[PDB]
Amino acid sequence: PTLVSLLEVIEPEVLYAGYDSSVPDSTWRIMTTLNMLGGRQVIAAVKWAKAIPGFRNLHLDDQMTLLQYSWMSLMAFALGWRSYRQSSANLLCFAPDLIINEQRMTLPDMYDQCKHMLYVSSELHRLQVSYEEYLCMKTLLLLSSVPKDGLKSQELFDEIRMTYIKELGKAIVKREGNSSQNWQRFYQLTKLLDSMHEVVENLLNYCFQTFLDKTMSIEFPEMLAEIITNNIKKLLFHQ
Ligand SMILES: CC#C[C@]1(O)CC[C@H]2[C@@H]3CCC4=CC(=O)CCC4=C3[C@@H](c3ccc(N(C)C)cc3)C[C@@]21C
Repeated sequence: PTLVSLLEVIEPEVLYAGYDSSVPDSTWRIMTTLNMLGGRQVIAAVKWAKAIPGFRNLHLDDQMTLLQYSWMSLMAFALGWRSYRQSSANLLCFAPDLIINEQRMTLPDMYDQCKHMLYVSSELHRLQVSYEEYLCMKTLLLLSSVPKDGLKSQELFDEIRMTYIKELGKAIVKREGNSSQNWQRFYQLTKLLDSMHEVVENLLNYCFQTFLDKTMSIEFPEMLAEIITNNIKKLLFHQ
């Protein structure tokens, strides 16, 4: 079996959000629903990553560090892919039952958040990215940041990232070109991967949880310790 065929088989199914359209939309209802769906997608990202060949032989500390640094990137990228594929990049397709149409986008705070995710979709559309390219690109997002002080098994990590870079290469060559166009396309796709760092930067500035949510989650002694208690190398193909 080829390596991309194995990526295809472990690719997560698309989850429903459990949003009901029988109530008028509100920003609260959508964000609340997205909170639940986002937790579920993280669980599915971990399960996917744990079956990535190479990656899965890193110590768990390395695997968990990589996931910590990349889960938002992976979810925004797959969101981008879904939106491109289901709606030709017209609409943000969080889930088959939760699509942000032109009207939901005028809801308070929707445009500002969504415009960053719609950028991913529109780039996949502009570049006409193939499914095999997408699978390899998405694995590379898992391997796109490391601790400043290095992983436990940095040498293995290097080997694994290089094998998925070469896999991306093989997906571009299959899709097509007469030499100049393979390298142009490699340039373009690796620029998109780089730009995912900036997408995630914007997306991290949004509200994770409220005070009510925080209060219900934690016992007071533990929150106290947190209060008393008051680095990352972004791997770039291009400077
Ligand atoms: C509209 C909107 C919006 C956002 O606030 C910004 C990016 C969304 C994120 C992208 C990546 C993402 C892709 C999806 O498929 C919707 C799920 C999703 C989200 C949302 C989310 C909510 C909670 C978490 N936690 C608790 C693990 C993770 C993701 C909502 C995000 C943060």
